[PDB]
Amino acid sequence: GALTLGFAQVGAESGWRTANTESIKSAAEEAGVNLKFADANGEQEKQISAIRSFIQQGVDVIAFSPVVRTGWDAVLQETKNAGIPVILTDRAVDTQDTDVYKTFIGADFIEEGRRAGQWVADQYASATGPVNIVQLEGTTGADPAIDRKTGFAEGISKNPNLKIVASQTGDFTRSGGKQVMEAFLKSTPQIDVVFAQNDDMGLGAMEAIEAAGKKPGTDIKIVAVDATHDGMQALADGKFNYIVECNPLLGPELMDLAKKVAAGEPVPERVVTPDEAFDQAQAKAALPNRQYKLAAALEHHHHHH
Ligand SMILES: OC[C@@H](O)[C@@H]1O[C@@H](O)[C@H](O)[C@H]1O
Ligand SMILES: [Zn+2]
Ligand SMILES: [Zn+2]
Ligand SMILES: [Zn+2]
Ligand SMILES: [Zn+2]
Ligand SMILES: [Zn+2]
Ligand SMILES: [Zn+2]
Ligand SMILES: [Zn+2]
Ligand SMILES: [Zn+2]
Ligand SMILES: [Zn+2]
Repeated sequence: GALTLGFAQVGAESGWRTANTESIKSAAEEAGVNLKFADANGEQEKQISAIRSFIQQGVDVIAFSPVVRTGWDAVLQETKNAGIPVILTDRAVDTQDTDVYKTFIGADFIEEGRRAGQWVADQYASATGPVNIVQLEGTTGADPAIDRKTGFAEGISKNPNLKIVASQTGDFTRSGGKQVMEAFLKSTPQIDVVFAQNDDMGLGAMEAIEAAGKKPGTDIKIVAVDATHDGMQALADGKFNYIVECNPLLGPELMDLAKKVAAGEPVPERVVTPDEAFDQAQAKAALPNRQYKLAAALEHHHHHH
């Protein structure tokens, strides 16, 4: 007889996601929250069905990661009508209604993108010729994909030699990143750098660079967002060049907010998780007690009131 939480996950498309799923499950047990976890498997209709199912179960609070910004109108009005508060985690919505969710816990995707773009720009400062950028876009319609594109675009904007000569969705998967990169290796001859919006896509792209007998991290540079275990290991080994952290360990704050919310306590409208970036040497030093350092970084989150 404790707080009942219903979480509707996107799927398990990346390492970041699988880390997030573990953080949400583990944090619920330690907080003593009755979690009703649901895996949509990368399809919005199954997140919608899961949200509708949580109302019929009579849960105290609902939380989910909006796979894509649009198509939640009705489900959020059903929750507002049912009186179940809503918390958005790691992805935002595009809603035409007033007070449909309590707060959004996530990172500043535009700055994750800007920081990545400004690194490419800082590296190719003395370039006397053009520098060819390739871009592996995340799931079409997802809040981080749009924002990271817009951000990266701005970081690049202050250097005319940088040109995104190609850009295409890789669905935030390793397989998806491989396909699009092998397809780019055909269509584009000169590729200086690839900007993966999720290091799983950049890992698939790294396999495709190796498969086409080219040295990733030397011949073609890779810069990605997330800083997963595998992503961070590649950077530490020299296969990647720059990584911008997106912290998956929301579990603990998601519970704290779920309890505050459920008891009618005001919570800030935004909870922005921090970010940092690593070159190769930094990746080496950052790998050791990683999950402790990440949990420490989240306690330094900030609000927008
Ligand atoms: O907040 C970001 C999160 O929603 C994104 O989802 C994951 O697909 C991807 O790796 C990650 O960047
Ligand atoms: Zn576990
Ligand atoms: Zn409406
Ligand atoms: Zn308001
Ligand atoms: Zn956004
Ligand atoms: Zn691992
Ligand atoms: Zn960190
Ligand atoms: Zn706080
Ligand atoms: Zn505050
Ligand atoms: Zn801020």
